[PDB]
Amino acid sequence: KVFGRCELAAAMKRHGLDNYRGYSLGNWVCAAKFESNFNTQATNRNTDGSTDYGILQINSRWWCNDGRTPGSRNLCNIPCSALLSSDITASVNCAKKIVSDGNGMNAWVAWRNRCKGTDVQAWIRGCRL
Repeated sequence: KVFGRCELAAAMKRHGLDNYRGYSLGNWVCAAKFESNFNTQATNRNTDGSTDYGILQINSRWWCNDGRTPGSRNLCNIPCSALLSSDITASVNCAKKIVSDGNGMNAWVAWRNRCKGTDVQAWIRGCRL
């Protein structure tokens, strides 16, 4: 499913993501924008073998099991395909574990290169929330 900007903002807030570990909504919506372009099915294969999956391009080396990343840790205890669903629940619950890991939203390289320190408030601007 390709979400619309305020449609995803409302789903992320609904899932506890507005201000989860201090990251206003705006940060999370800017992160999904540049990671996947709001598309729950987007997948990307990194140069280390692993593959990135879903709305928040969650990586198969640490966080989910995709059966083709040797040495992977599956810390969110989930098959990576649960992350592609049109229901963002699994993606949001995994992202909550990743932001808590010590480095916040810096885990997401497009958040720190493109979002971080921008008027992430603009990503939720005309929305009924």
